[PDB]
Amino acid sequence: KYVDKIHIGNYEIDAWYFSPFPEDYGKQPKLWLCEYCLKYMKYEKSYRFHLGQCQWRQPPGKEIYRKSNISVHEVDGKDHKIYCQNLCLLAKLFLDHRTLYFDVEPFVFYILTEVDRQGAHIVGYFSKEKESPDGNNVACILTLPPYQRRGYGKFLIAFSYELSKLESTVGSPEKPLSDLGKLSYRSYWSWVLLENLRIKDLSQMTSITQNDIISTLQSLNMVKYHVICVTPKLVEEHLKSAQYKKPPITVDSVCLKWAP
Ligand SMILES: CC(C)(COP(=O)(O)OP(=O)(O)OC[C@H]1O[C@@H](n2cnc3c(N)ncnc32)[C@H](O)[C@@H]1OP(=O)(O)O)[C@@H](O)C(=O)NCCC(=O)NCCS
Ligand SMILES: [Zn+2]
Repeated sequence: KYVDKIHIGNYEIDAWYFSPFPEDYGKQPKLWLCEYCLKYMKYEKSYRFHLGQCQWRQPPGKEIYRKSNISVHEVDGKDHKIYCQNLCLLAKLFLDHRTLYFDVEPFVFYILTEVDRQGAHIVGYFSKEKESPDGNNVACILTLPPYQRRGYGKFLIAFSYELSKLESTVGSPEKPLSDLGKLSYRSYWSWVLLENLRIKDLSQMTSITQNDIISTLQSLNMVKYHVICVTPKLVEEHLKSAQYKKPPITVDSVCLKWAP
Protein backbone atom coordinates (compact mmCIF):
# COMPACT_ATOMS: atom_id res chain seq x y z
CA LYS A 1 0.00 0.00 0.00
CA TYR A 2 1.24 3.49 -0.89
CA VAL A 3 0.70 6.55 1.24
CA ASP A 4 -2.73 7.84 0.18
CA LYS A 5 -3.77 10.32 2.85
CA ILE A 6 -1.88 12.70 5.11
CA HIS A 7 -2.88 14.62 8.15
CA ILE A 8 -0.97 17.91 8.57
CA GLY A 9 -2.10 20.70 10.91
CA ASN A 10 -5.92 20.86 10.79
CA TYR A 11 -6.08 19.26 7.32
CA GLU A 12 -6.33 15.88 5.81
CA ILE A 13 -5.31 15.67 2.19
CA ASP A 14 -5.52 12.78 -0.30
CA ALA A 15 -2.45 11.90 -2.39
CA TRP A 16 -2.17 12.52 -6.14
CA TYR A 17 0.97 10.43 -6.75
CA PHE A 18 3.28 7.87 -5.35
CA SER A 19 5.90 9.27 -3.00
CA PRO A 20 8.84 7.11 -1.84
CA PHE A 21 8.18 7.10 1.91
CA PRO A 22 9.62 3.91 3.43
CA GLU A 23 7.21 1.02 2.86
CA ASP A 24 5.97 0.62 6.44
CA TYR A 25 4.77 4.24 6.34
CA GLY A 26 2.46 3.42 3.39
CA LYS A 27 0.92 0.49 5.22
CA GLN A 28 -1.11 2.59 7.71
CA PRO A 29 -4.39 4.34 6.77
CA LYS A 30 -2.84 7.80 7.20
CA LEU A 31 0.61 9.34 7.35
CA TRP A 32 0.75 12.13 10.09
CA LEU A 33 3.03 15.11 9.52
CA CYS A 34 4.22 17.77 11.93
CA GLU A 35 3.20 21.00 10.21
CA TYR A 36 6.34 22.81 11.41
CA CYS A 37 9.28 20.35 11.15
CA LEU A 38 7.59 18.06 8.61
CA LYS A 39 8.48 14.89 10.48
CA TYR A 40 6.30 12.06 9.18
CA MET A 41 4.74 9.60 11.61
CA LYS A 42 2.76 6.36 11.41
CA TYR A 43 0.23 6.71 14.22
CA GLU A 44 -2.05 9.23 15.75
CA LYS A 45 -0.46 8.39 19.11
CA SER A 46 3.07 9.12 17.92
CA TYR A 47 1.78 12.25 16.22
CA ARG A 48 0.15 13.55 19.39
CA PHE A 49 3.29 12.86 21.41
CA HIS A 50 5.37 14.73 18.86
CA LEU A 51 3.00 17.75 18.83
CA GLY A 52 3.38 18.12 22.58
CA GLN A 53 7.18 17.97 22.39
CA CYS A 54 8.23 19.68 19.15
CA GLN A 55 9.51 23.18 19.69
CA TRP A 56 9.30 24.36 16.09
CA ARG A 57 6.63 26.92 15.17
CA GLN A 58 7.94 27.97 11.77
CA PRO A 59 10.23 26.65 9.04
CA PRO A 60 13.99 26.60 9.64
CA GLY A 61 16.40 28.85 7.73
CA LYS A 62 16.22 32.58 7.26
CA GLU A 63 13.01 34.61 7.25
CA ILE A 64 13.47 36.87 4.20
CA TYR A 65 10.02 38.35 3.57
CA ARG A 66 7.02 39.32 5.65
CA LYS A 67 3.95 41.22 4.41
CA SER A 68 0.54 41.13 6.07
CA ASN A 69 0.05 37.53 7.28
CA ILE A 70 2.50 35.84 4.93
CA SER A 71 6.20 35.12 5.27
CA VAL A 72 8.87 33.38 3.26
CA HIS A 73 11.79 31.39 4.66
CA GLU A 74 14.90 30.59 2.66
CA VAL A 75 16.11 27.09 3.43
CA ASP A 76 19.39 25.87 2.01
CA GLY A 77 19.37 22.13 1.44
CA LYS A 78 22.94 21.88 2.71
CA ASP A 79 22.06 23.51 6.03
CA HIS A 80 18.71 21.80 6.73
CA LYS A 81 18.94 18.42 5.05
CA ILE A 82 16.32 16.52 7.03
CA TYR A 83 13.73 19.25 6.73
CA CYS A 84 14.23 19.51 2.99
CA GLN A 85 14.08 15.74 2.54
CA ASN A 86 10.79 15.72 4.52
CA LEU A 87 9.52 18.56 2.30
CA CYS A 88 10.36 16.71 -0.87
CA LEU A 89 8.54 13.54 0.31
CA LEU A 90 5.48 15.67 1.09
CA ALA A 91 5.70 17.45 -2.23
CA LYS A 92 6.07 14.27 -4.24
CA LEU A 93 2.53 13.32 -3.21
CA PHE A 94 1.33 16.20 -5.40
CA LEU A 95 4.12 16.57 -8.05
CA ASP A 96 5.79 14.24 -10.49
CA HIS A 97 9.27 15.82 -10.78
CA ARG A 98 12.62 14.03 -10.82
CA THR A 99 14.35 16.44 -8.42
CA LEU A 100 12.14 15.15 -5.63
CA TYR A 101 14.16 11.89 -5.69
CA PHE A 102 17.56 13.66 -5.74
CA ASP A 103 19.93 15.20 -3.23
CA VAL A 104 18.55 18.26 -1.51
CA GLU A 105 21.98 19.79 -1.01
CA PRO A 106 22.23 21.42 -4.50
CA PHE A 107 18.94 23.23 -3.92
CA VAL A 108 17.45 26.12 -1.96
CA PHE A 109 13.82 25.95 -0.78
CA TYR A 110 11.57 29.01 -0.36
CA ILE A 111 8.81 28.11 2.10
CA LEU A 112 5.60 30.20 2.08
CA THR A 113 3.67 30.37 5.36
CA GLU A 114 0.59 32.02 6.80
CA VAL A 115 1.39 33.50 10.17
CA ASP A 116 -0.86 33.64 13.21
CA ARG A 117 -0.55 33.42 16.99
CA GLN A 118 -0.09 29.65 16.76
CA GLY A 119 2.77 29.65 14.27
CA ALA A 120 3.86 29.98 10.67
CA HIS A 121 1.85 27.40 8.68
CA ILE A 122 3.20 26.06 5.44
CA VAL A 123 1.01 26.74 2.45
CA GLY A 124 3.44 26.01 -0.39
CA TYR A 125 6.99 26.41 -1.60
CA PHE A 126 9.32 26.44 -4.50
CA SER A 127 12.72 24.87 -4.92
CA LYS A 128 15.57 26.26 -6.94
CA GLU A 129 18.81 24.68 -8.14
CA LYS A 130 21.87 26.64 -7.06
CA GLU A 131 23.76 27.79 -10.16
CA SER A 132 21.35 25.98 -12.61
CA PRO A 133 23.17 25.33 -15.93
CA ASP A 134 19.86 25.61 -17.81
CA GLY A 135 18.98 28.97 -16.10
CA ASN A 136 16.02 27.47 -14.28
CA ASN A 137 14.82 29.89 -11.57
CA VAL A 138 12.35 27.33 -10.17
CA ALA A 139 12.62 23.51 -10.14
CA CYS A 140 9.40 22.58 -8.31
CA ILE A 141 6.53 24.81 -7.23
CA LEU A 142 3.58 23.68 -5.03
CA THR A 143 0.60 25.14 -3.22
CA LEU A 144 -0.78 22.45 -0.86
CA PRO A 145 -4.33 21.53 -2.05
CA PRO A 146 -6.33 23.14 0.80
CA TYR A 147 -4.70 26.49 0.06
CA GLN A 148 -5.00 26.44 -3.74
CA ARG A 149 -6.93 29.02 -5.77
CA ARG A 150 -6.14 31.92 -3.47
CA GLY A 151 -3.21 33.40 -5.39
CA TYR A 152 -0.36 31.67 -3.52
CA GLY A 153 0.93 30.03 -6.72
CA LYS A 154 1.23 33.32 -8.51
CA PHE A 155 2.85 34.84 -5.41
CA LEU A 156 5.49 32.06 -5.47
CA ILE A 157 6.08 32.58 -9.22
CA ALA A 158 6.42 36.34 -8.67
CA PHE A 159 8.78 35.77 -5.77
CA SER A 160 11.01 33.55 -7.95
CA TYR A 161 11.35 36.38 -10.47
CA GLU A 162 12.03 38.94 -7.74
CA LEU A 163 15.08 36.85 -6.81
CA SER A 164 16.15 36.53 -10.49
CA LYS A 165 16.00 40.35 -10.79
CA LEU A 166 18.18 40.83 -7.70
CA GLU A 167 20.62 38.24 -9.21
CA SER A 168 20.68 40.34 -12.40
CA THR A 169 19.59 37.39 -14.52
CA VAL A 170 16.75 35.99 -16.59
CA GLY A 171 15.19 32.69 -15.58
CA SER A 172 12.46 30.26 -16.50
CA PRO A 173 10.77 27.41 -14.66
CA GLU A 174 12.27 24.02 -15.31
CA LYS A 175 10.21 22.46 -18.12
CA PRO A 176 7.93 20.60 -18.81
CA LEU A 177 5.22 22.51 -16.92
CA SER A 178 2.17 20.69 -15.59
CA ASP A 179 -1.15 21.98 -16.97
CA LEU A 180 -1.73 23.75 -13.63
CA GLY A 181 1.84 25.21 -13.87
CA LYS A 182 1.08 26.46 -17.43
CA LEU A 183 -2.12 28.24 -16.35
CA SER A 184 -0.31 29.90 -13.45
CA TYR A 185 2.77 31.05 -15.40
CA ARG A 186 0.70 32.36 -18.34
CA SER A 187 -1.42 34.43 -15.94
CA TYR A 188 1.54 35.95 -14.12
CA TRP A 189 3.49 36.58 -17.32
CA SER A 190 0.51 38.20 -19.04
CA TRP A 191 -0.08 40.66 -16.15
CA VAL A 192 3.61 41.63 -15.78
CA LEU A 193 4.09 42.19 -19.51
CA LEU A 194 0.88 44.26 -19.89
CA GLU A 195 1.68 46.47 -16.89
CA ASN A 196 5.07 47.09 -18.51
CA LEU A 197 3.41 47.94 -21.87
CA ARG A 198 1.03 50.38 -20.12
CA ILE A 199 11.48 42.17 -26.12
CA LYS A 200 15.08 42.01 -24.81
CA ASP A 201 14.15 45.24 -22.91
CA LEU A 202 11.04 43.61 -21.38
CA SER A 203 13.18 40.55 -20.66
CA GLN A 204 15.83 42.61 -18.89
CA MET A 205 13.22 44.56 -16.90
CA THR A 206 11.23 41.48 -15.77
CA SER A 207 13.77 38.57 -15.72
CA ILE A 208 11.29 36.71 -17.93
CA THR A 209 13.13 35.03 -20.82
CA GLN A 210 12.52 36.26 -24.32
CA ASN A 211 11.07 32.85 -25.22
CA ASP A 212 8.48 33.06 -22.43
CA ILE A 213 7.73 36.73 -23.33
CA ILE A 214 7.30 35.74 -26.99
CA SER A 215 4.93 32.83 -26.22
CA THR A 216 2.89 35.05 -23.84
CA LEU A 217 2.65 38.00 -26.34
CA GLN A 218 1.67 35.47 -29.05
CA SER A 219 -1.32 34.47 -26.87
CA LEU A 220 -2.21 38.17 -26.52
CA ASN A 221 -1.69 38.70 -30.32
CA MET A 222 0.81 41.45 -29.52
CA VAL A 223 3.80 40.21 -31.52
CA LYS A 224 4.90 39.75 -35.17
CA TYR A 225 8.01 37.97 -36.51
CA HIS A 226 9.99 39.23 -32.93
CA VAL A 227 8.34 42.66 -32.71
CA ILE A 228 5.75 43.81 -30.13
CA CYS A 229 2.57 45.15 -31.75
CA VAL A 230 -0.04 46.79 -29.54
CA THR A 231 -1.48 50.23 -28.74
CA PRO A 232 -1.64 51.82 -25.28
CA LYS A 233 -5.48 51.58 -25.59
CA LEU A 234 -5.34 47.84 -26.37
CA VAL A 235 -3.06 47.28 -23.35
CA GLU A 236 -5.42 49.28 -21.09
CA GLU A 237 -8.46 47.31 -22.35
CA HIS A 238 -6.74 43.99 -21.44
CA LEU A 239 -5.71 45.26 -18.00
CA LYS A 240 -9.35 46.37 -17.46
CA SER A 241 -10.59 42.86 -18.30
CA ALA A 242 -11.34 39.95 -15.96
CA GLN A 243 -8.94 37.79 -18.09
CA TYR A 244 -5.77 39.68 -17.09
CA LYS A 245 -6.37 40.79 -13.54
CA LYS A 246 -3.64 41.61 -11.07
CA PRO A 247 -2.62 38.70 -8.80
CA PRO A 248 -4.55 38.89 -5.54
CA ILE A 249 -1.26 38.56 -3.59
CA THR A 250 1.74 40.43 -4.95
CA VAL A 251 5.38 40.65 -3.89
CA ASP A 252 6.31 43.98 -2.23
CA SER A 253 10.04 44.76 -2.74
CA VAL A 254 10.07 46.94 0.42
CA CYS A 255 9.12 43.89 2.55
CA LEU A 256 12.01 41.67 1.28
CA LYS A 257 15.48 41.17 2.89
CA TRP A 258 17.61 39.49 0.22
CA ALA A 259 20.91 39.70 -1.67
CA PRO A 260 22.49 37.06 -4.01
C1 LIG B 1 0.28 25.22 -10.05
C2 LIG B 1 -0.11 25.59 -8.60
C3 LIG B 1 1.17 25.90 -7.78
C4 LIG B 1 -1.02 26.83 -8.61
O1 LIG B 1 -1.24 27.22 -7.28
P1 LIG B 1 -2.44 28.06 -6.80
O2 LIG B 1 -2.12 28.59 -5.46
O3 LIG B 1 -3.73 27.34 -6.99
O4 LIG B 1 -2.35 29.26 -7.90
P2 LIG B 1 -3.19 30.62 -7.97
O5 LIG B 1 -4.26 30.65 -6.96
O6 LIG B 1 -2.21 31.75 -7.99
O7 LIG B 1 -3.85 30.51 -9.43
C5 LIG B 1 -3.09 30.76 -10.64
C6 LIG B 1 -3.98 30.56 -11.89
O8 LIG B 1 -4.20 29.13 -12.06
C7 LIG B 1 -5.61 28.93 -12.23
N1 LIG B 1 -5.89 27.61 -11.67
C8 LIG B 1 -5.32 27.08 -10.58
N2 LIG B 1 -5.81 25.86 -10.37
C9 LIG B 1 -6.73 25.63 -11.31
C10 LIG B 1 -7.55 24.55 -11.60
N3 LIG B 1 -7.55 23.47 -10.83
N4 LIG B 1 -8.35 24.66 -12.67
C11 LIG B 1 -8.37 25.73 -13.46
N5 LIG B 1 -7.61 26.79 -13.23
C12 LIG B 1 -6.77 26.74 -12.16
C13 LIG B 1 -6.23 29.98 -11.34
O9 LIG B 1 -7.66 30.20 -11.66
C14 LIG B 1 -5.39 31.16 -11.70
O10 LIG B 1 -5.84 31.70 -12.96
P3 LIG B 1 -6.01 33.26 -13.03
O11 LIG B 1 -4.52 33.79 -12.67
O12 LIG B 1 -6.35 33.53 -14.59
O13 LIG B 1 -6.98 33.83 -12.09
C15 LIG B 1 -0.93 24.43 -8.00
O14 LIG B 1 -2.01 24.06 -8.91
C16 LIG B 1 -0.12 23.20 -7.61
O15 LIG B 1 0.59 23.21 -6.61
N6 LIG B 1 -0.30 22.11 -8.36
C17 LIG B 1 0.39 20.85 -8.07
C18 LIG B 1 1.89 20.92 -8.30
C19 LIG B 1 2.17 21.46 -9.70
O16 LIG B 1 1.60 21.01 -10.70
N7 LIG B 1 3.02 22.47 -9.72
C20 LIG B 1 3.41 23.15 -10.94
C21 LIG B 1 4.32 22.20 -11.65
S1 LIG B 1 5.36 22.98 -12.97
ZN1 LIG C 1 7.77 18.74 14.68
